[PDB]
Amino acid sequence: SVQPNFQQDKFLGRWFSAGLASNSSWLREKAAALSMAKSVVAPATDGGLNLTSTFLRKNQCETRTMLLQPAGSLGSYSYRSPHWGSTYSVSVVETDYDQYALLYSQGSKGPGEDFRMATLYSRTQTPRAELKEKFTAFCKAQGFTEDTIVFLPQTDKCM
Repeated sequence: SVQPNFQQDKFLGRWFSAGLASNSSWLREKAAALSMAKSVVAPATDGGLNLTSTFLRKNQCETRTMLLQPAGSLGSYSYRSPHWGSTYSVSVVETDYDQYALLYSQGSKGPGEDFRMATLYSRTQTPRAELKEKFTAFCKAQGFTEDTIVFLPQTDKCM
């Protein structure tokens, strides 16, 4: 499932990782200890996206980039991780480009095949309560129970 008529150029730029739901208890545990700073979406050489995430981990600013390679429908991508020995489908399911994006990721190959994650991205680091409600509803409709939905800690550091 992808955002209809997806316009990759409008999806570019600065976003904030406001929320997460996943069926990985491990990932939820780790993510709740990270304080999110800012994320940047930039066009990649292969026609996909480079996603750069900046966050505070144990009082240290860290930034990590991920390559999202194009995968069929516009707005759908694949992420290859030799560390997880797996490939993941990453899709922009719903976005208005200028305020929010709801992403859904799932394993497509390898041991990580059963992995599932929904992500809320916002153009402000402090999104409206109605957007948080939208994300909660989206997560539940994707099969995530309430207690697997995480609104992530945020930081002013690392900007």
